[PDB]
Amino acid sequence: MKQYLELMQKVLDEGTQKNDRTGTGTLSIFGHQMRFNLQDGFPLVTTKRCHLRSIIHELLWFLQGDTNIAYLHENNVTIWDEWADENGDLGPVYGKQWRAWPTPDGRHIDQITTVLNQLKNDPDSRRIIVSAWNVGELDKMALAPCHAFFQFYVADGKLSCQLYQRSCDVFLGLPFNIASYALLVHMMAQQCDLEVGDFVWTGGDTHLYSNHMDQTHLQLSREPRPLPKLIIKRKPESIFDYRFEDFEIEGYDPHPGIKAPVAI
Amino acid sequence: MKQYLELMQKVLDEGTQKNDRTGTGTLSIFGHQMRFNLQDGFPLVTTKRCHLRSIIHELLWFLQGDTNIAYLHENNVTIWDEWADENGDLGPVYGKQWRAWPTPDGRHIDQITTVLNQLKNDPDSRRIIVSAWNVGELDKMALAPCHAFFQFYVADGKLSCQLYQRSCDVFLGLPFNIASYALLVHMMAQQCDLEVGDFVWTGGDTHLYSNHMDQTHLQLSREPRPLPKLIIKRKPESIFDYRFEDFEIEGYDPHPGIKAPVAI
Ligand SMILES: [N]C1=NC2=C(C(=O)[N]1)N([C]1F[C@@]13=[C]N([C]1[C][C]([O])[C]([C]OP([O])([O])=O)O1)C(=O)[N]C3=O)[C]([C][N]C1=[C][C]=C(C(=O)[N][C]([C][C]C([O])=O)C([O])=O)[C]=[C]1)[C][N]2
Ligand SMILES: [N]C1=NC2=C(C(=O)[N]1)N([C]1F[C@@]13=[C]N([C]1[C][C]([O])[C]([C]OP([O])([O])=O)O1)C(=O)[N]C3=O)[C]([C][N]C1=[C][C]=C(C(=O)[N][C]([C][C]C([O])=O)C([O])=O)[C]=[C]1)[C][N]2
Repeated sequence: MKQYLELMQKVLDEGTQKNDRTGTGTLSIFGHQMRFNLQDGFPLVTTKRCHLRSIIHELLWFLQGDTNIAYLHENNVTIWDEWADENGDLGPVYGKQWRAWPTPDGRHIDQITTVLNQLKNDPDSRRIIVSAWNVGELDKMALAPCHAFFQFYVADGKLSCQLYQRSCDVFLGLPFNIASYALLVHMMAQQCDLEVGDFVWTGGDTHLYSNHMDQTHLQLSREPRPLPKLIIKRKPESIFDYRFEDFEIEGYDPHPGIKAPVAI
Repeated sequence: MKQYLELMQKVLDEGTQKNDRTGTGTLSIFGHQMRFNLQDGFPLVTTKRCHLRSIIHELLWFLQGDTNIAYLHENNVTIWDEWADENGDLGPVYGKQWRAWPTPDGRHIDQITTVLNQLKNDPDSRRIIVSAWNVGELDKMALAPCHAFFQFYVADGKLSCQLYQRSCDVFLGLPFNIASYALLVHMMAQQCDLEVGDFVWTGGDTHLYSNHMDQTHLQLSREPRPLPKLIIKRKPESIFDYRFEDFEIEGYDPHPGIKAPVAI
């Protein structure tokens, strides 16, 4: 996609070499913002084939409040394997904060349901937020939330959302994050009877791993094809009732896939 | 400042009329990003005179972990008056989350001290964050955090910071937020022996109240003067030991102040 290849190039032209947790080394920029009008198409990268099955199920997994990779495995999704414990546990990552943020006073907050209530009763609210950065539980998570806080906004009968992604692997991670969030906006909007607006992505440390340079030059030489169209076939009773089979991505014709190693 | 007047104009040209909590009405845009290189000057608005005494003390107040407006009053700062309870309490707003985020398990996390430790021992970390959005305590805060999550970044021996501000009153609020955060970056960098890099501001619902339109046209007609220079006179032993008198803003010569009513 135009904006994504423009991010890649900018990392190439402006990133400074940085050491990283994984010991891999990256080219890094701090602070970037891009916007996707969802009415133009489903922002799924076309310059490389993206694994939709993985993107969809990770989202559905988050929405169930699950942190065990079992449901993923059941579905042949193996992207969270390197971080899971002996039992397939990741700790209180995404799903748990989204669906049951534990309170000092021993309560559990379902931020997703809170959001639905605000979108249905107070659409102009400037406080419609979901946060996965629960400071009192970071020590228990296998990985700190990469996509860590997002805000919804309604204007003109359209639903928009902004994500703050603190750390972004541009090659592997980004294509997934973008589609994933675009998907959630489409789901929330159907549930709330709104049209989709914009997906605004904001990044903190946005980087290219050093062992993804060939993969990058490769992709940078391909021309973006037209964005597909997302079709949601049925309207579940709740945000918690979508099924993989309810989604249809129409006219996705990507260039071929590019393998790249994941940094652990 | 150039970037700030450009934001104001864009709100004017592109904002859609929106109802708001306060019942005032605004012109609103969703998603905006601006960057300030701190080496160019202290980003204090010049097209209107800003009250530095208020900006400085609010910051020092946050750093003490205080949520009672008493210290402010002692110092002739009255900007938090409309929201304080009978006792001058605001609830667990900013200072409390920054210095003592209460954990499910009954612990208190000092995110500020955690940050210092990460900047001194792991500068390349992509997890140096302070969050005031404690979901389990929003119901107790007088106002939900407007500036709600910020991230630090080190590259090339320079310290950068990105703020996610969920809601922004462009006229009253922004000039204060910008200077405030620029100030904290200068303080952290002195404590860590780094040079200042960039201040990246990212906004969610960025708006102009409807009863600030005259004030806006007025300011928009003034030409920005040169940015002042911040001088920090001494190096306290800790981030918690700065005093008002330790800061000097050199060459601040603003156009005159513009009064505008605050929306409650
Ligand atoms: N390196 C890495 N790691 C990880 C990831 C990535 O992406 N990369 N992921 C993701 F949560 C997340 C994060 N991120 C990143 C950022 C950084 O770089 C990291 C972290 O670190 P710190 O240090 O900062 O903390 O990470 C991002 O970006 N985002 C987000 O969200 C996870 C996992 N996931 C995944 C993986 C992998 C994949 C692949 O490979 N894919 C492929 C295929 C498909 C199949 O399955 O086959 C393609 O695409 O091709 C995906 C996903 C965690 N970790
Ligand atoms: N309206 C309003 N309110 C408030 C404020 C403002 O600004 N405005 N502040 C600020 F925390 C904060 C917030 N913000 C805002 C956003 C919105 O609009 C609001 C909230 O709502 P929601 O609904 O969203 O929740 O708010 C922002 O922006 N930011 C931030 O941070 C506070 C208080 N503060 C203040 C006030 C006032 C002032 C003034 O007036 N100043 C003047 C003067 C000085 C002396 O003092 O004189 C000038 O500047 O001229 C300041 C500050 C809270 N609330």
